This record gives sequence, C-alpha cells and structure tokens, in this order.
Amino acid sequence: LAAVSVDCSEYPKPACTMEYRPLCGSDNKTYGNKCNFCNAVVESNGTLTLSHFGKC
Repeated sequence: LAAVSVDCSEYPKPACTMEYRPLCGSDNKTYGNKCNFCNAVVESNGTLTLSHFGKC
C-alpha cells in the first residue's frame, strides 16, 4: 500500500523536461523530476512506488 504518491494519471509521455526537482523511488533511485518518475512507474508496470519526496 502506497503511503505517498504523485499524479501519474496522464502518463506515459515521450519526453520530459530537465528541471531538477528530485523524487526518491521505492527502488532507492533518485528520479530527477516527476515526469521521469511517472515514466518509470509506467515502464515498471506499476511495481515502482514513491518512497519520499526529495533525493534519496
């Protein structure tokens, strides 16, 4: 069960911009921004969850 989440409703997306607004995944990766994160949630078939906001 997810404690926290982001809005990944409109994903997948072909590109992201490069702003550095970090998110820490449950896989212990820091994702540079929400769009990289929500791209990875989709790619992982929803196995990826958000651990917390900010860099791991």
